[PDB]
Amino acid sequence: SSSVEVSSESYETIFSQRIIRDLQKELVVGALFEELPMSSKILTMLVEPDAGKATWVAASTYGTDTTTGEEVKGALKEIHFSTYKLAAKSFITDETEEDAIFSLLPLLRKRLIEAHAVSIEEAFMTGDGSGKPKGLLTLASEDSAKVVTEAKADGSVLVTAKTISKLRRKLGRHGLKLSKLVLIVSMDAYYDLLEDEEWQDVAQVGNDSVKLQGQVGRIYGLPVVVSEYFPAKANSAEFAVIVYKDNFVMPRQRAVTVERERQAGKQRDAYYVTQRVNLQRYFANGVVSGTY
Amino acid sequence: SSSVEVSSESYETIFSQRIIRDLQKELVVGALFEELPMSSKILTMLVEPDAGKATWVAASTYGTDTTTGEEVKGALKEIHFSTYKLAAKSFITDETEEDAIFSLLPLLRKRLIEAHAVSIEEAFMTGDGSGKPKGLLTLASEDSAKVVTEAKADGSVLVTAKTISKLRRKLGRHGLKLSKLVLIVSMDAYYDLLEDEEWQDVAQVGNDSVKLQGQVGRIYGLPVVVSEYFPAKANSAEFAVIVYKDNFVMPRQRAVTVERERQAGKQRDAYYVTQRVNLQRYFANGVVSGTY
Amino acid sequence: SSSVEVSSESYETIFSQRIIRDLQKELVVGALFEELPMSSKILTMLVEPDAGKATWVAASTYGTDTTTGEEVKGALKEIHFSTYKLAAKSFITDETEEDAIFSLLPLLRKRLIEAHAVSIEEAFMTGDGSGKPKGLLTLASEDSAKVVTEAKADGSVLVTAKTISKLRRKLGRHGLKLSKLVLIVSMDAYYDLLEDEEWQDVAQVGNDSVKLQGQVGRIYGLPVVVSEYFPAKANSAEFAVIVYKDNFVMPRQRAVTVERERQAGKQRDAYYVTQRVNLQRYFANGVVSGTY
Amino acid sequence: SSSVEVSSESYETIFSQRIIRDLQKELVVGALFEELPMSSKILTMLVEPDAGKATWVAASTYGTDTTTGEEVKGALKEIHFSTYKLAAKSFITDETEEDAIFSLLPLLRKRLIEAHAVSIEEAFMTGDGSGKPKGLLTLASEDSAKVVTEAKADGSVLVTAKTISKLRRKLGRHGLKLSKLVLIVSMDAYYDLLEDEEWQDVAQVGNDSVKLQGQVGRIYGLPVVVSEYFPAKANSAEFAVIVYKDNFVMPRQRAVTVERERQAGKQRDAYYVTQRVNLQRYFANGVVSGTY
Amino acid sequence: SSSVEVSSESYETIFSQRIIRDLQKELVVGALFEELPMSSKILTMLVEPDAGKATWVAASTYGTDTTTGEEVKGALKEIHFSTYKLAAKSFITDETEEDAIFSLLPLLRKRLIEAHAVSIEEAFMTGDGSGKPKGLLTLASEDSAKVVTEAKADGSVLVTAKTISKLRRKLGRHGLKLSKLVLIVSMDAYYDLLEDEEWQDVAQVGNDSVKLQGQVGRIYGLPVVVSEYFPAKANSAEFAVIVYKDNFVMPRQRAVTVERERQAGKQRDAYYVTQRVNLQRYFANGVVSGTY
Amino acid sequence: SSSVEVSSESYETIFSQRIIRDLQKELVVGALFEELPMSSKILTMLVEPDAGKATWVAASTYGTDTTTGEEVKGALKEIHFSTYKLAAKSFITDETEEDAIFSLLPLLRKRLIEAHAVSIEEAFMTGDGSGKPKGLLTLASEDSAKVVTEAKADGSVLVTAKTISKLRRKLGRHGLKLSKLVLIVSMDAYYDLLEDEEWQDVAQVGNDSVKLQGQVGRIYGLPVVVSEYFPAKANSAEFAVIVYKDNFVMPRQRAVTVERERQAGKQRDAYYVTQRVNLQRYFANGVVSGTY
Repeated sequence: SSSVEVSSESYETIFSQRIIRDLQKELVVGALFEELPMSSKILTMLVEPDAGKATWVAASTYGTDTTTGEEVKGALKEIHFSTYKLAAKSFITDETEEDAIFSLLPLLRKRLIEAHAVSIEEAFMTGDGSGKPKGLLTLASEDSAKVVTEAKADGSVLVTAKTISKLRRKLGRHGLKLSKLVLIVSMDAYYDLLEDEEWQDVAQVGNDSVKLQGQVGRIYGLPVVVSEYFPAKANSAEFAVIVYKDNFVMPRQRAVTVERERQAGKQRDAYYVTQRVNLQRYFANGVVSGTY
Repeated sequence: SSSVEVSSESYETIFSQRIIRDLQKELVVGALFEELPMSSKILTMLVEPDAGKATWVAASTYGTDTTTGEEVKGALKEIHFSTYKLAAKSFITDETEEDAIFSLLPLLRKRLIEAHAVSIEEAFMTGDGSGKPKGLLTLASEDSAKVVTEAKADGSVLVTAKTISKLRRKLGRHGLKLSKLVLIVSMDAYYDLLEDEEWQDVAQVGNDSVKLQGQVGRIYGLPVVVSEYFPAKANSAEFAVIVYKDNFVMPRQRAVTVERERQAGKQRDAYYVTQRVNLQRYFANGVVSGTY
Repeated sequence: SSSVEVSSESYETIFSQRIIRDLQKELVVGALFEELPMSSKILTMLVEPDAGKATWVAASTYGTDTTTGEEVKGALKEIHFSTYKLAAKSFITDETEEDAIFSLLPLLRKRLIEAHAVSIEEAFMTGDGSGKPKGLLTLASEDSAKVVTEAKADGSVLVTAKTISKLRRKLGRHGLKLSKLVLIVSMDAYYDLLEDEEWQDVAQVGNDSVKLQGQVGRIYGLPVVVSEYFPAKANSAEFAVIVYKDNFVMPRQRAVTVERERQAGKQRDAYYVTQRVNLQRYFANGVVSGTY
Repeated sequence: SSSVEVSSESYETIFSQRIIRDLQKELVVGALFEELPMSSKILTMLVEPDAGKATWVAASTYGTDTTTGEEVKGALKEIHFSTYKLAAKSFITDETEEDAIFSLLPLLRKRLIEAHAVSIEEAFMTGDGSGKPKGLLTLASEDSAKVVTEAKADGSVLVTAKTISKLRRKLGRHGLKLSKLVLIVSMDAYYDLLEDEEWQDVAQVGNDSVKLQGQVGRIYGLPVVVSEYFPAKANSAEFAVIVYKDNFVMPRQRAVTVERERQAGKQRDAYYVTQRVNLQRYFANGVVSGTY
Repeated sequence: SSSVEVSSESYETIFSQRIIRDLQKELVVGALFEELPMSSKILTMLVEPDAGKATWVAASTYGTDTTTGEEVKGALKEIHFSTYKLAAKSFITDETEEDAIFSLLPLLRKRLIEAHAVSIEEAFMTGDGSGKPKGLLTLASEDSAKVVTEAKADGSVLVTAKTISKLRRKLGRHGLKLSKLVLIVSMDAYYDLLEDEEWQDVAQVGNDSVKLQGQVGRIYGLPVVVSEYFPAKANSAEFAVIVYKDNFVMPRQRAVTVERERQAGKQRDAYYVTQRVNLQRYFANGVVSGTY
Repeated sequence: SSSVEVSSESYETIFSQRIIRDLQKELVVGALFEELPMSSKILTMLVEPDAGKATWVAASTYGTDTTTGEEVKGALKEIHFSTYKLAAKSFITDETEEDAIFSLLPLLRKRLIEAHAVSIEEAFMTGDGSGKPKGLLTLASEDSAKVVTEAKADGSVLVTAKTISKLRRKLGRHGLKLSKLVLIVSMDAYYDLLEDEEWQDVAQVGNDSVKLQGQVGRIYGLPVVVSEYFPAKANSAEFAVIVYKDNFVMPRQRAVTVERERQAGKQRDAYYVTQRVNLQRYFANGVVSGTY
C-alpha cells in the first residue's frame, strides 16, 4: 500500500539484540606449555656436563702412568633465554562513541585482549624469532633445524599412519615422550575415517556413540589438537610432536596487562595492550615435525 | 437369466464404509525444527559481538607513543527476519452435496488440512524464499551458499560412506554437530543393506532381527530420515545433514487457523485456511548439503 | 520244484493291508492368510481417504479473496470383491467297487476332499483369476502388476541373497511388512547352507547342531515356507514375499461342503465338492515377488 | 657245545597262553536297524492310503453335469516281504581236536558263530537278494535304486561336504531323517584334521583333546559310523546316509540259533549255526547313497 | 717380564677341580616302555585268537545235510621270545690309578655305567636283531617291515602337519591309539614353529607364556619326545608314532648289575657292566614310521 | 642508541648456569652377568666330566675273558682363569683450574669414573680379548666360534622373528635357556610393530598403554636389552642370545678404585683409575649370536 517516500519509515525495525562473537576458535598450541612469570632482562643457564673420560690401565701398583693414565675434559655450553616484547595499540574517538549508542566501548575492550592473544599464538607457531618468540615449526622444521620425516625407520614406502609412528619413535631416541599431537584439520579428518586391522572402523562399528567418536579422534589415546595455524605447503602435511611436560615453558617477562591514556593529539581515548614473551630452547631435536 | 436391463438392478450391491487416506507418509524435515511464536511483524536483530582487538607492542612505559596504533570498534550485523504467507480457500456448495451423502465435509476439513500440510513441507524442504519459507536444500546447496562436498578432505574419488564423513567434519569446524541425516529413498536403499567391514552384514548377519536393521538405518547411530522430497540432478546425490536442535528455529508469525464464511454469492460454504511462516538463518554454512 | 501250475496258488501268499497317503507334505501358501467366512454375494464398498488439501496464501486480510484459497474434493475409489467358484466332482459305479469289497467309499471321500484341497492351492499360487481365485506369482509379478526386483537399490550384480534384501526393501517402501517368506525348495536347501563370513559356518560350527541349521534356514529369523508349486522359465527364481497377516484375507462365500447324490441314470454314487473363495487386492504393490 | 640235540630240548620252551582273534572290528551296518522278531514265512502288506479326492465343482447344483462328476478310487499297491535263509556249518573230527589240547571246542563254537555273523553282515551290506537278505547299498546306489547325486543343486563342482548335503536334503524330501551316517575310513581320516575357514581347524582348535575329536568325527553332530566294509571302486567314495530308526526293518523268522549234531559217517562232531532274515524295501528311494 | 723358568711358577695358579659327566640328556626313547623282569632264556607260548567260526546254515533241521558241514579249527600261532646280551667292560690298572688322580675310580665307575646306558639306547633305537635287541625304527621303517606312510590316505602333496595326520589314521586302522610322538631335534624345532590357520603361530603368539611353548611342542595335545639318536636318511625324515602304553614291552632276563674282578693273571682292576634284554614284536603294523 | 661497545656488556647480564649430564642412557650388555669378586692371581682347575664307560658283556661266568677289556679314567682337561687390566690416568693442573670456577674438580672426578665405565663396556661388548676382556659379540658370532644361524632346522626362507627362533632352539641343544635377548635399536624399531595373528598389533591395538608397549618390546615376554654399542655390520643384524644366569660369570680380580697423586715434577693434579677383569668361557657353543 504505502511505498518508500509515503510512510514506510515509520514502522518497527528490530535490531540484533545479543550478537555472536567474531572468532569462535580456541586459543591453544602457542600456550600449551607451563606459563612461568618472569621480570628479568635475560636468563642465563649452564649444564655440567662431565669430566674426565677414563680408560683401561693395566694397574699392579698404586698410581700408574706407565701405560695410559691421566684424562680430563671440561666442557660447555652456556645458554641464554632471549626475551621479546609483543604488544598492540588501538584508537577510539569521542566523535565515534557519542551518537546515541554508547554500548560500543564495553564490547570493544574484550575484543582487544582476545585479539592480542591471537597474534601471539600465530607468532609462536609461525615466526622467525625477530621481534617475536622462537618458533615451533621453525625449530622443528627443515628450514633451520633440518628435521624432515624419519628415514632411519623407513625401508622404502610409507603411509600416513606410519609417519606418526616414525616421528613418535624419533622422540624416544631424544629420550622424550609424546603427550599430545598437534595436527592439521585435514589430517585429523583423514584419521577420523581411520583404517585399522580391527576391521570394524572405530568411528562407527555398528552401534555408535560419543565414546567411539572421542576414541577415533584421539591417536594413541592422546588429545589431538585440531588446529589451522599451518600453511599448506603442497600435498605435504606438517605435524608437531614432542612431549608437553618435559619440553618447553613460556617465560613471560610481562604478563598481559591493558594500559590506557586519553592522549593521541586530542582526547580521544588510546588503548595499549602489552605483553613480553618467549619460548625456551635447549635442543634443535627438542621438538620434531616431519614433511609428508 | 438375470441380465442387466432385465432384473439385475433389483438385487443386492454392497457399498463401502470407511476409506483409505491419501498419503500415509510422515510429514517431517520441514517440521523438524522448534516452533517459536512471533507477534512482531519484522525483527531487526542487530548482532553485537566485539570491541577492540589485539596488537603486538614492546611497551614498558605508562604512556607509549612509539609502538603501534590502538583500536576501537563498533559491531555488526543487522539481520531482518521477514515472514511469508501461505494459505488457501475451498469453495463448496450444498448443491453438489445434495444426493444422499452428507458426511463428506467432516473428512474434507481434515483432507484440506492434511494436504495444506504437504505443501508446507515441500516449501520448507525446497524453496528460493520468495513467497515461501526458506528452503532447506537450497539454502545449504550450491545454489545460494556454494556449499557442496568438502574438497579439502579429498584427494579425488569419493565413495558413498566417505562423502558423509567429509560433510560430518565440515559441520564441526562450524561449531555445530549432526543428529539425523535426510536421504533420498533410493540412496537409503544402499544403506538399508550396505556392504560393510565386519564382513557379515550389520543389517542382518545371517539371522536378521529388527535390532540389526534398526542399527544400520541409523548411520553413526543417528536416525536416517527417509524422505522423497528431493529434486533429481542425475546419478548425483543430495543430502540434508545438520543438527536439528541447535540449528534454525521455525518462526511461525501466525499459527494455522481456519476461518469459515458462507458468503460467495449465495450460500455456499466458504473456507479460508491461513498460516504465516519462515525459517531462521544466521549463516548458510550453518546448514550443509553436498554433491556425490 | 514248486512253481506256477503245481499247487503254489493254493498255498500261502500274504496280500495287502493298509495304505500310506499320496503326498506326505502340507499344503501351504494359498492358505497362509486369514480365512474369514462370508455370506454376502458381493463386497462392494466405497473407500474415501481424502478431503480438503490447502495451500500457501499470503493473506493480511480475514477473507482472502485477493488470491484463491479454496480447496476441497471428494475421493475414490469403489471396488468390488467378487467371489469365484472352485469345485471337484466324481461319478463311480457300484460294479467297480464290488467283488467282495465295499469299504472303498469312506476312504474315497477323504482322497476327494484332499485332492480338491490341492487344486485350491494350485489356483491361489498361479491362476489367471477368472472363474477361480487370482494368483500370487501371476498377480504379483510382471504378468499383471509390473513388480519384479528393485533395481534402484542395486549397485550392479544381483546375487541371490542380495535379491531377497532389495525385495525386502521394496516392501517397506510400500509401507507393508514381512512376516513369512516363500521360496523354492531348490533355493531353500542353499539357505539352509548359507555362506556367512562368521567363518566356521553356522550349520556345522565344529560344535555342530540342529539349532544352527534351524536358524540359518530361517532367512531373517522368519520361517521359510518351502514350496514347489512354482512354474519353470529357465532357472529364474521366483519368490513370494509379503506381510501375511496385515494384507489380504481369503474370503469364503461357501465353506467346503460335500453334496452327495446317487441318482445318475443308474446308482452309482455321485459326489460333488464345492467351495467359493477369492483373493483380494488393494494395490499393485500389495504383494511382491521378484524375478532373478 | 650247546646246539639242538645236546640238552636244549629239556630246557625251557614257552608256548602261547591266550591269543588274539582274527577280527577286532565291531560289526556294524547290517545289524543297525530294528530287529523285529518274526515267525511267518512271508508278510504280505497292502497299503491302501487314499480314497476320494473329488473335484472342484461349479455349484448351485448337487450332482454336477457341467463338469466331470464325483470321484472315488480304491488303491494300490500290495507288496510282499519274503524271508531268505542264511545258514553256515562246520564239522570237525576227533582227529582234528586231538594234539594235546582238548579245550578248543568251546572256543571253536564261539568262533563259528562270530564268523557266520560276518557273512550275514557282508550280505546285508551288499547282496543281490537271492538266498541272502537284500543289500543295503545294492538298493541305495546305482545298482537298482538308480539313485545318485542330485544335479538339481549343482552349479558345477561337487566336494565331499556338499555331496553329503545333497544326499541329506534328498531324505527330508522323502519324508525321513538322518540319524547316523555310514562312511569310508579314508574320507573320515580327513575330518581327523578337517580343513576349514576358521583356519585354526574346528577339529582341534587350539588345544586338541579327545572331546573335540569325537564331536568333529561326526557330521551334523550325528555319529559317523566308521567302516571299511564297502567295496573298492576307484577314487569314487560311496556313502550311506539314511535314517536309522525310521527305516527298513529286519524281520527275523529265525533269530540266530546254535545247532549241534555229531552224525556224518562216524561221530565226529558238527556245528551248525542258522538265522533267517531279510531286509525290507518300502521304497527304492527309501535309502540314499550316491556317486562321488 | 717374568715367564716360565724365572719366577712365574712360584705364584699360585689354579688347576682343575670339579667334574661334569658325559651326556646331559635324558635316556629315553628305547627306555620309554615298561621294563618287565623275566628269568626265562626263551619263552614259548601260543597266542590263541579264535577257534571255529560257524558259517551260515539254512536249517529247518537238527542235522543239516542240505548245506556244507560245520566249520571248526584249532588255534595258531606259536611265538618264541629270545633274550639277547648287552654289556660293556673296562680293564684298568694299579699303575694307571697311581700317579696323579687316585679319586678317578669313583667317577670312572659311574661313567662306565652311564655310558653303557646310552649304548643300550643305541641298540634299542636301531637294532640288528642279532646279538642285541630288535630295533625300534628298524621294525617300524622300510628296513625289515616295509612300513612307510599310507599312500591310501594321501590327498596328494604330503606336508609336515599332514604326514602325522595320515600316520594317525594308519594307527586307528590297527585299532591302537596315538599318545606320544618321537621326533628328531631338527624337525621338532620346525614343529615348535607350527603354522596353523590362526596365522600368528601358537608358539609364542604375542602374549607368550610357558604353556604356549609347552603346547606347540605338543602335537595333538600329546608331548613329543625330542631325540638325536636318529639317523639322517636323506631329505627324508623319520617319525616314530605309536601308543606308548599298549605296545611292546621290554623283557629283561637280567637287570643291570656291576660285576668287579681283579684277575687276568695279574691285578689290575676289571669292571664289567652287564644286562640281558629283548624287545617284543607282535606286529609290524604294531609300530608305525614313515618316509617324507 | 645502544649497541655492543657502548655500555651493553656492563648492563645487567644473566651469566651461564646449571647442568645436565652426557650419556643419557644406562650401561647395558657388559653388565648382564654374575659378578664374582676374585682375590686370586689365577685359578688353574680340571674339568671333570666322565671316568670310564665300559661296554657289553655276554657273561656266562662271574668275570669274562671272551669279551673286551674294562675302562676307568681320570679326567680331562685343564682350564685357566686369567685376568686382564683396564685403566687410565688424567692430567690437570692448578693453572687450568684458576679462572673463577672451583666446582670443576668435584664434577670432573665423577665424569672420569663414568668415562672409564664406558671404555669397559665397549671392550666388553666387542674386542679381540687380547689385553682387554673378551667381546660378548665376538666369541658368540662367526668370528671366533663359527656360530651363525641354525641352518639344519631351517628349511626355506626367514624373517627377523625367525632368526631369533633359530637361535632360541640352538641354546637348548646345549641344555641352556634364555633369560635376555640383546638387540640393535634399528631392529627394536621393527619389533615395535610386531606382525602377529591378533592382527591389530599388540603395540597399539586401538587403545595404547605403557603395558602393551612393555609386552610387544619383550620378545617371549623376556627383556630385550636395547643397546647401541653394536657394530654396524651391514644391512645384517646381529643379536646376542644365551642364558645370562646359567652360563658365564664375569670375574673381577680388582674392583674399580681411584688412586690419586699430585706429584710428577710439578704439582699438577694426577688421577689414576684402575681395575682388573676377565670374562669366562667354557665352550664355543655356550654363547650364541647369529647373522641375519
